[PDB]
Amino acid sequence: NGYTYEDYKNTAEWLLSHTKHRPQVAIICGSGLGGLTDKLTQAQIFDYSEIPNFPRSTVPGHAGRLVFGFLNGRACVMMQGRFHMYEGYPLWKVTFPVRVFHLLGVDTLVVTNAAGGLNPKFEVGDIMLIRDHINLPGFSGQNPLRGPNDERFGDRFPAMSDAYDRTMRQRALSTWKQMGEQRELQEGTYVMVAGPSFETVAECRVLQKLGADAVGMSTVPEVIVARHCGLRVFGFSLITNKVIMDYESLEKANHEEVLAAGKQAAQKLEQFVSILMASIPL
Amino acid sequence: NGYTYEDYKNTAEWLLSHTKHRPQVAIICGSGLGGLTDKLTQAQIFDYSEIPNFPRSTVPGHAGRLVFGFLNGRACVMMQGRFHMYEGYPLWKVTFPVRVFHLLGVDTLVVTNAAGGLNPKFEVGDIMLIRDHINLPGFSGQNPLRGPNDERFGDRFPAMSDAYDRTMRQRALSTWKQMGEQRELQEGTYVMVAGPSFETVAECRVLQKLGADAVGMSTVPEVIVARHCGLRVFGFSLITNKVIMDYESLEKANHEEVLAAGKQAAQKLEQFVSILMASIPL
Amino acid sequence: NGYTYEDYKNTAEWLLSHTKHRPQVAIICGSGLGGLTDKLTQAQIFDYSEIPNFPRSTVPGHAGRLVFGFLNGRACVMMQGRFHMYEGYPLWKVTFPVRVFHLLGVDTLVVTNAAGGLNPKFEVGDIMLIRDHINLPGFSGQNPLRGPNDERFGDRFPAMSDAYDRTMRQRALSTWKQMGEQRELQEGTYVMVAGPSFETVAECRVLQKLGADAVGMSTVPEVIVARHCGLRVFGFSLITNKVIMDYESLEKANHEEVLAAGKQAAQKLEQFVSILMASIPL
Ligand SMILES: O=c1[nH]cnc2c(C[N@@H+]3C[C@H](CO)[C@@H](O)C3)c[nH]c12
Ligand SMILES: O=c1[nH]cnc2c(C[N@@H+]3C[C@H](CO)[C@@H](O)C3)c[nH]c12
Ligand SMILES: O=c1[nH]cnc2c(C[N@@H+]3C[C@H](CO)[C@@H](O)C3)c[nH]c12
Repeated sequence: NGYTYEDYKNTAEWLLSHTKHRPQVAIICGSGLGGLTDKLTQAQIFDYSEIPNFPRSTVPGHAGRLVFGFLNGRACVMMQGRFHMYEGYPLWKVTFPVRVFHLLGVDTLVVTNAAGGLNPKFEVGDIMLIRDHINLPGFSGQNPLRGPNDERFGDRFPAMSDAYDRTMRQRALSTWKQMGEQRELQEGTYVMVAGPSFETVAECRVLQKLGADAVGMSTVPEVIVARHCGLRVFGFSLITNKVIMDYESLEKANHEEVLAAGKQAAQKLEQFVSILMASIPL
Repeated sequence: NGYTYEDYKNTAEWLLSHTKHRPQVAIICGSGLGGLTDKLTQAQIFDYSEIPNFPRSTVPGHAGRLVFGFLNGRACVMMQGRFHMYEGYPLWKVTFPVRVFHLLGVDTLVVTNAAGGLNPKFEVGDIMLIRDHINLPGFSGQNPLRGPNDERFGDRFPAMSDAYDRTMRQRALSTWKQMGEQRELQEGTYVMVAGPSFETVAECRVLQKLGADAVGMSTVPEVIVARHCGLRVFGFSLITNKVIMDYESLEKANHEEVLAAGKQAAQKLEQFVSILMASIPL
Repeated sequence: NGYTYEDYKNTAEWLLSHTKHRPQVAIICGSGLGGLTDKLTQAQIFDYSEIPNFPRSTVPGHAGRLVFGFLNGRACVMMQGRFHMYEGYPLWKVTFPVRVFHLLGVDTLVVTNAAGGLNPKFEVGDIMLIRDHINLPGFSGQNPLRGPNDERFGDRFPAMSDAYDRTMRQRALSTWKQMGEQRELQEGTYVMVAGPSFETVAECRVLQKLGADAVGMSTVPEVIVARHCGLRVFGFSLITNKVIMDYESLEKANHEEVLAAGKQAAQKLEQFVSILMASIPL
């Protein structure tokens, strides 16, 4: 890890003194879910590039910013654009924001992402609540906590079986009932793979066999660091596509489709997250 | 990745100006399959050591060369000796040749390798056509595309479900029928593991459960980079041994046997590849 | 690998000339199993910090020492405190001791560790004999042998199917019978995961499906290097806890419990190892 405790502190103190905003809930917007930033009131923007020690974006779209403000009663801080392992960032960089959020006073982390559907019941447009995750990179050594542990953040061996807040998931099923939607709020296990290339058929079959319902290349690391911090964690995935499971199919997974699905099912998530804010304690 | 686009370009331009040969098909010879180089006509050799930016071989046999020429009508370029992750090379080095081939004008990549049999039907000597692969290293982060993506080569999120050319596999089943062989042309999923040590029984059982038919420690990376390039991909494995699946057995997997199997079933592959060249378009 | 053959040699020669002790059996004490060092007679201690080229401990407890001496007839060398991948050490550092032991004249390696139970029959306190292992980090590239192979230590492609000495496991079942214990000596497959965070429910389910009986974040690397050396290998795990397999449970895996289980079932292992020494040849 190239960051010392002081680096986290310095980044927090800098932000704290550059905004009157004191966020309680940190929200990490997934792919095509950055619209959430529009609903924040008294929205103050910060380009990642101007924040000390922040991993400087590469060239996806060169748009990486932190937006503080209020979302339906809650003082938030939103990450529009997240860092992925496939871009070359080590996990201690990818999850650097999470630790900053913690020293800023945040106690809740909401993570969202786009994902391929492994569970055959899922349909494009669906919203899967994350009850658990399978951290494939972590089994091999790619765990954001690798390296010496700093007592100030958490313990050497944090548990993850209770990573996704039971309460918040129940309250989300409610908020969705109040939404009065045709499709029900899906729920399942999110498996993380590094990517960036998409899975082959044999691979989708493996991920299915392992018991995963959705697959993506992010989130798990932020969640582990969050939990290591003491943060309350709640999150969901937007099934942007059904991963190919047979060799007869003549369709391929593509960034085009994923962005399109994020485009249409857009505002639906935005409502759900905004309304969900009320369900979050303080 | 320690290579810039220019490095690939410089290596291509260098080769291009050191040979009148303009290959269309790149062939990566697996272990004990390097004999294929003998059939090339007007064969021009290049030691890896003399090619700019090429990963310099270590000490397997210190023999690593690029052979240009013609193989049954097709202008080829053969890699006799390939780079493996277990030797310490990062994947961006292992797959460096593939990108060079592309800038040289190659549009087809034929990859061959030796492998352990996971599918109990397979027998030593068998030839498994690769219909799909399971990229275990990739799930964890060891994917040759990790790091910033260069638009000039391909897209950020290339698909792999269609990685192994459907057409070429069918035409291979034909060419094998014309071969009039006792044993049929096997076909299945190749699982890549880093090695270098051989699998334990519990591990073979895992690889079996995942649905893999053959296991090796190469290929998948070259295939991913190839596909990322736009290359047509076709390849096969020579089952050099049946991986141990029970604890009663008193036999161990060894490099001795693998080389021996490659030695006898040698020329059989050489015919198949040479004849297969005619099946490859232009 | 940052170590040259000479570094191993220099460390061996240094130890050899700083102790009259010439160990035959190397013992790696797992978590809360370091008590084994108490039974050594004519016990000579060496802090890792004073041994040339030894990975210098971080801050777990700052206690990392090598203890030479005799354990029930056998000239031993015990590692009290082992190096783990999750601390940031690359595997060539983690397993550095093993190669030193070999050049010191050791021909047997006994490895012990604490582990979570995956097999539902296992109970806290149980002692699982290791018949085989699943090396998840290794499939991805995290194998201690990665990098050039030094002929002087072993071969490029060592086998692991016969890694855990058949004979010694049988003799251990005997020694346990002579122990006259209520519970029988368990036996099974140890799966290694990098950690440091504990598994989630979905993950435990995966490890179960793969056929693992116990899970930990060590051992496999030392075993692979040992086997690569020619060392006889025998080892066991102390089931310090039953990993959570259902979402209804309200208990979490914690370092507290693991240490406690190691605390009570302590001396039981110490007897077993001490008595087992007699079963080890020479
Ligand atoms: O089929 C899939 N496999 C793996 N990840 C995704 C995702 C998630 N994100 C979306 C994004 C690519 O379009 C990349 O960062 C991965 C959507 N569909 C799939
Ligand atoms: O049983 C096996 N397990 C994993 N790989 C192989 C291979 C493939 N190559 C062959 C070569 C070792 O002999 C090394 O580079 C791996 C053949 N048999 C097996
Ligand atoms: O449930 C478990 N999962 C993974 N490893 C362990 C272990 C083994 N060691 C014990 C130690 C943590 O308490 C750390 O180095 C891992 C005990 N229980 C479990």
